[PDB]
Amino acid sequence: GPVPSRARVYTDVNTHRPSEYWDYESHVVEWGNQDDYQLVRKLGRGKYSEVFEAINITNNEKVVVKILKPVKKKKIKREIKILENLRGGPNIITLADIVKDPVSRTPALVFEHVNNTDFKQLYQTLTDYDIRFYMYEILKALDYCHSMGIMHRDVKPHNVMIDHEHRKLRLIDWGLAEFYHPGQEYNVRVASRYFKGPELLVDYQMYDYSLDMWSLGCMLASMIFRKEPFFHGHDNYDQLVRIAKVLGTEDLYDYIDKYNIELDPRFNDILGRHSRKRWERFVHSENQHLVSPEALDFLDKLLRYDHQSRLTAREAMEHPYFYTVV
Amino acid sequence: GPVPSRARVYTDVNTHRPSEYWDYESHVVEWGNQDDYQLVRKLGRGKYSEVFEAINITNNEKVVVKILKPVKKKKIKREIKILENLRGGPNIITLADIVKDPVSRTPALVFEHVNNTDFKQLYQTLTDYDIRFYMYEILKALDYCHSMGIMHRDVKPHNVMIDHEHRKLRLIDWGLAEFYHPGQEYNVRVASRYFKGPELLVDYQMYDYSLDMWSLGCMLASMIFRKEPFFHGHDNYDQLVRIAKVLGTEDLYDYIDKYNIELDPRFNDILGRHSRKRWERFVHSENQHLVSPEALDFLDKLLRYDHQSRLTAREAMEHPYFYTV
Ligand SMILES: CCc1ccccc1-c1ccc(CNCCc2nc3cccc(C)c3[nH]2)cc1Cl
Ligand SMILES: CCc1ccccc1-c1ccc(CNCCc2nc3cccc(C)c3[nH]2)cc1Cl
Repeated sequence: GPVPSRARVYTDVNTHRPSEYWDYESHVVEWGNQDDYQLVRKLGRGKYSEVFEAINITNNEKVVVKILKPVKKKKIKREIKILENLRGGPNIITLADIVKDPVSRTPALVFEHVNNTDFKQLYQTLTDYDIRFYMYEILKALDYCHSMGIMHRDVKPHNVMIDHEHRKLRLIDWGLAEFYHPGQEYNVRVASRYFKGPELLVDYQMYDYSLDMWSLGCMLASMIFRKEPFFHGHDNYDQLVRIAKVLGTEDLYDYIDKYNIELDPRFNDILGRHSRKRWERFVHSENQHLVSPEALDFLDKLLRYDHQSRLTAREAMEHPYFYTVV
Repeated sequence: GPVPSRARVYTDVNTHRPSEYWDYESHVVEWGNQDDYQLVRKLGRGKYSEVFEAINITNNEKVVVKILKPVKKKKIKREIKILENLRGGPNIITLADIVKDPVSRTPALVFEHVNNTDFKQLYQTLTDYDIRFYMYEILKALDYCHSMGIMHRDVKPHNVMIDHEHRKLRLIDWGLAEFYHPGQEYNVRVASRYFKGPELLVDYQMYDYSLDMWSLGCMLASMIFRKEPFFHGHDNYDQLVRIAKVLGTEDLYDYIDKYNIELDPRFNDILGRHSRKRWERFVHSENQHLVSPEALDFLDKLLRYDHQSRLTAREAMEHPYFYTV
């Protein structure tokens, strides 16, 4: 069978905590009355949910309301427990209330309001500094949640809300997040296709916080290279082929051999043979103003097949790419 | 109604600053992970907090962890905003971190560590110069926080930490501190009984930074006269009577008339009639080595009913009592 693996950081943080912290199945959720909130408008379609801007009628303050499609109660309890655990952490969306509408009884989560800037227009205005600044803000959220024994497992631009005017960033949608327990075998059907780490694609279940660092590397590459998404798979098997066209097939075999991973036969006719590309090959006139030796070195240290070799969020924060940020 | 009043110094310092500075209710607090700190032992206890000795495991440095009993979230936000605004100011306790334990989720504040010398231990070995030196250190903290538009509102010896060996002083516990806005009516249920200014006791809500100068006067009187506390009230109403036994009832009526203050009927049977006492009376063989004409003149200029008449922290720093520091 496969060789076991464990996180290089925060390995035993849940092991040394009482069961109340990580046993979400035994958590008692107190559902308040949603009558204190009036829905204003739809903001997005969540992930088995719908996100709204709303007004808290008791104080005239705007809030965000996430209405959950009750597909699995265990998953709702998980997201609530994680949100309660991380409540108030740096750059984490703040859970303010848990409510149900009296007639519908639909589970709803109430959050701190975020005034989302439309980035599809300011994507061209972004500077090298802005990318370094916001990448550091995401790293503060990840080092915090990882320290709290939680893996986000769905890091992607859609789950990062930015209020550019106030330079405020929040990591949202903790619906796929899980508690990290060393040696635990997790479901690989997590994250979004373009952001899935190689561990998920080769069905290596004993992954950790490092999965979020791969996803972060995908985001960085798409931003500095203005190539969205960076690895454009058309299905989960093709996704590994898109990564192999950049990282090469030699290092992929080294990875699968290191962990004694059995490669699915579906890869047989599609994987091929690919050279390891230089990161400099992706620089062009439209993106050269966001690229630097520091940025390419940092990206190279995140986008590694081997989940154990990737920088942790704390190591990433010490990289020279961030020497110019506060 | 009562006659309005405003501070003689730093009146408009908050008016000329954006709302982000003084609007603590809109401040976003980032609660870090307390796992970076290991609690060693309990140091001190407060009315709504507990102070523990701790170690920061990431750098092996001792810190102080103040664990807050979450009675009111608005008050926690206020103390944090004020500590962030004054962070690094002279003789102000330094907020190092804001954390919560993963399982308890109890708000905790992380401060610099102070090797506190006991208040009763140094008491007998204190010189006239030591009192002048440390009073000047408190004044640096007050003139600074007042300049930053903040009233401490709980000045007392328990909130002053001193490392005598290193001649280091810190003004602590900003849990009752508030932002000064000219014309604002504040809650009078602040400070500790013995240190409450007359304005609080007569329910005059439009007070300012001068409240801290009354409290400082109470501290200096207890030190130079070796009489702890100086105004020993047994309740908030009796506290005004104890001040009246020293300052006299004539000047108390002049004060309440000047500001058109309605005196609570609870004062009717207890206030009585009292002469204005001379400060020289409180001098005795056990305290004469810490008393001087300069000290009495300075004290007389702090312990005044009229909050507008008391010396400001800046004026106090220019007093002849400090010419030797
Ligand atoms: C300069 C930041 C950056 C650096 C590097 C790579 C990507 C990005 C980046 C680029 C754009 C965004 C903004 N994404 C918004 C996501 C989002 N809007 C919503 C509106 C309504 C509802 C939801 C769920 C929403 N969800 C976030 C990020 Cl983190
Ligand atoms: C009469 C006050 C006075 C007038 C003039 C000059 C100095 C002082 C003075 C001011 C402060 C102290 C020392 N107070 C210690 C306070 C204190 N320790 C703590 C230890 C643990 C926890 C807490 C909250 C603590 N809180 C002693 C003195 Cl002598």
